[PDB]
Amino acid sequence: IENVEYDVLLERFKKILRQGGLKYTKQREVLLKTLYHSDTHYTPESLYMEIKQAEPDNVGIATVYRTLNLLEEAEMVTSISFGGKKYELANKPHHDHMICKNCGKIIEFENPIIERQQALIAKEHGFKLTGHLMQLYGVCGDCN
Amino acid sequence: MGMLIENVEYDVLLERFKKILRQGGLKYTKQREVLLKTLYHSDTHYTPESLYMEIKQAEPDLNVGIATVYRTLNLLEEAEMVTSISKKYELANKPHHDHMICKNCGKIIEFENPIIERQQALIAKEHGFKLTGHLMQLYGVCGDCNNQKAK
Ligand SMILES: [Zn+2]
Ligand SMILES: [Zn+2]
Repeated sequence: IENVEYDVLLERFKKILRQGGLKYTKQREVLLKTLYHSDTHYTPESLYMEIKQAEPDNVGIATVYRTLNLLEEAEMVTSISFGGKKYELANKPHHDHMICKNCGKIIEFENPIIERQQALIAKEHGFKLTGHLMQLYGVCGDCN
Repeated sequence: MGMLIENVEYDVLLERFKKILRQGGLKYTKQREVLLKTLYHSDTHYTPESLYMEIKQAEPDLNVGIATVYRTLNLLEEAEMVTSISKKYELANKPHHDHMICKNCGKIIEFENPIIERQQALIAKEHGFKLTGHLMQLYGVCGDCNNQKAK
């Protein structure tokens, strides 16, 4: 079972870097991995001090600050100021999708009874729910 | 339909097909890719001949050969990605659970929820679709990881 959200994020980060003439270095890999895996919301300073403590490889604060800006610009992370900006992964609300296997037709939908059961499932297992992915597959009326 | 949604279950199938080919020392070619794509995007239970003829009609530029059609089907059958009768083939579409993933430690919880299942059947009926499958992943942070740095 692969984590689709993480796989998507990692490919998008690499796509952006290839487009900017930049390499997927071990510094950049640990930065994205830290922001995805940690449940602490970092400032550029605390992200830089955290990676210093976990990986004295590198990595300087300039590299941290440029990588956060590339991520925010791409809307892969969101920042919030309050008095150093704190960052977290973007979890923009999105619709779910049903896809016709035969013609590729895509129908968007959102269902509040499903939404409510998804929060209940997280809660039954002690999880804090942060995102979801839900696709339905079938054959549309015109293809059938 | 103006929207780019990657079909996750199809990508999982293609990755498994790539794994099989690499195991059998075969290159992942456009000819082999179009065969898996035809099996998935159709309800027909093809035979090697009818699958050859369908690809010839739909993608004549690729010139997919009959030897490649049999060889690929035999490879997919040995891997249990397809089942056959007498031969006529059907892609395996085995029941599966839904999964919840901790973003920090990566632990996975498998689950099924009957309320969600019923809503999925109603959604499909409301749009005149015949439901054949689904995929649902929930993302979150487990009780061991909550407010913790990266494990
Ligand atoms: Zn259709
Ligand atoms: Zn965890």
